[PDB]
Amino acid sequence: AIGLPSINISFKELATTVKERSARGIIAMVLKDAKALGLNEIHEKEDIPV
Amino acid sequence: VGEKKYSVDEFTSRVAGLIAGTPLSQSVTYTKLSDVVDIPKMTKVDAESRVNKGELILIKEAGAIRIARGVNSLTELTAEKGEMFQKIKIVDTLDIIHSDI
Amino acid sequence: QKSYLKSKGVDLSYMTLQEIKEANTGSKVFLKAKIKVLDAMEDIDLSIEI
Amino acid sequence: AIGLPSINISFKELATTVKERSARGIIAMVLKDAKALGLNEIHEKEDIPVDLSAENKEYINLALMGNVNTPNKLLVYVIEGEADIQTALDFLETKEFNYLCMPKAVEADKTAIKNWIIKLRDIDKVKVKAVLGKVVGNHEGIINFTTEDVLVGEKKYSVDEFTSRVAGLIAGTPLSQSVTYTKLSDVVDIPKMTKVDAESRVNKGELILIKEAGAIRIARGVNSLTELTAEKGEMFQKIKIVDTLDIIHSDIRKVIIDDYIGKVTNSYDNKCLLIVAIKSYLEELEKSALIESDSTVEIDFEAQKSYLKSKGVDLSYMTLQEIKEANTGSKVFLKAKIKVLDAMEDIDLSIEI
Amino acid sequence: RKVIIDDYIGKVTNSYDNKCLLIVAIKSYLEELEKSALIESDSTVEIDFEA
Repeated sequence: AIGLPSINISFKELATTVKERSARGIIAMVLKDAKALGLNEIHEKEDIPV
Repeated sequence: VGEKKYSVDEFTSRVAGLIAGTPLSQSVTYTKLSDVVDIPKMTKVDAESRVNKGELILIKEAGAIRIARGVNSLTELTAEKGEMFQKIKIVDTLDIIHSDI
Repeated sequence: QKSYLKSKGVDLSYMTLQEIKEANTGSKVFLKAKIKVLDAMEDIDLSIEI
Repeated sequence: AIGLPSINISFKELATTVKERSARGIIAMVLKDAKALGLNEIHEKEDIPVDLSAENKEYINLALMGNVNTPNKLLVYVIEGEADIQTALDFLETKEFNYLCMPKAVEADKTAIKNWIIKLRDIDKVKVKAVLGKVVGNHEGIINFTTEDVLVGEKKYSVDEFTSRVAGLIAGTPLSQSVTYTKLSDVVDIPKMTKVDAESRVNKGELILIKEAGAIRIARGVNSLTELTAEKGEMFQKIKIVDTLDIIHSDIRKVIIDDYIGKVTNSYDNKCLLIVAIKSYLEELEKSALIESDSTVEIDFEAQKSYLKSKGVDLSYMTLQEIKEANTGSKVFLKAKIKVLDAMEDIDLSIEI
Repeated sequence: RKVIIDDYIGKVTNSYDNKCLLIVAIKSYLEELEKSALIESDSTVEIDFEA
């Protein structure tokens, strides 16, 4: 199928590629409490549930 | 053209004169006509449809009104008839080669 | 040329390719050629990388 | 005779010429509705007849999307609610296809489809396959997929309905790749099932959907074959092997019928030429990495000896080489050996500290 | 395990060339770990003949 001629301009950014490995250095802690049941997702040291 | 309405048949004379005017080196694709000032408005997808039909139509793009990718009228492609036969420039140069030889 | 010679029933089995080419063919003349037709630029693709 | 002196110039453009064999990836979809009766010949995914039911349109949408590529061709048939099985089978016999499914089927419908497939693949020598919601067949051409309470698009999908998407996914993938561990982003929930009993289910010849690692992935797409006879192979109950064998069968049958039947005499030289052509086709198939190039084709000496002894002539005087060159009448006998490749599925790695 | 399950499962045919490519990939990963200086420099990975 013949299409009407056109000009196309593509903008792309070259990205350095490092294959992603299994994350190491993570900690999972389990505790029993009556508040905020389930996971708390404390990614940052500063933020703590009250 | 010139504060006047023209049918397609009447303007085919101007189209043929334009086609014959151009040299063999350059193609009629994307050539502007300063004489025409207005054409009924029509969407681009419809123009793609008509071009797919083999129909040669006048399109509006950029600053000036121009013909878009003049193609031969045939739409059915056989095994012997290649894709390149569908272009006006190719068939024209083949015809002149045939005549000269 | 081979087809035309065969159509007249000649025995071309033992003649060389060059011999077949040099063989007499009567009034008929057969030729072959190949050429490529150029075309004006229609579609342009340009990709720039940041 | 004589003509006027005539000179002509021929304008010809060379085109890429590749002999076109049986088309793969086609899906024959059959369903029942009161609107748009007959085949719907949906060549393109986007365009769908509007009068079709929304539910059946949604099932068509599942069929349309593919795991690797969109299926090359789709053929959707609509039949009246009564006598759902007769003319569907008639049209299937009429026109070639690869895969099939029944979103709405009764148990008798499933049994009829299975029996018809078993009859056809042997009597008609036509290789077809289909996907059914719940079967216990032992044939290679029948696929038993069974996963309960499939939840896709916040909708409760029964085991029989999702088989349309299963068939579309199977047909979408190319021959070289396999369906094992293929992730379906659309599927979001599956009833929990223990690993050992799911493995037992897979051992039953049954195809099930299982979850592991980050996504939901198919577990070793295999046929419904359960009992292994001496003649048939353990590798038969794999899908990819059956698919490539069917492709080879169809291509060779088409080539033979179109070219070598009734057009040339039966002699030793013609047999050699036919062997060379078959070997060339196998070499062509080799470059697609489907099979190995070590395959050889040769005259089956045992069959020729059986034919001659059936005739009753005494072959003691003739030399062993002469027997192969002996006249065989209308019959032609050939023998070949090949090896079918597969995708890597089991890997064992040991490291020494 | 993650690399193998993501890349080379059910997508590439079992053949000697594919096995060589897999060996190359594993050796490249081991070289990367060598750059991290966790393991020794010289490592050899090859197809097992006994099994």
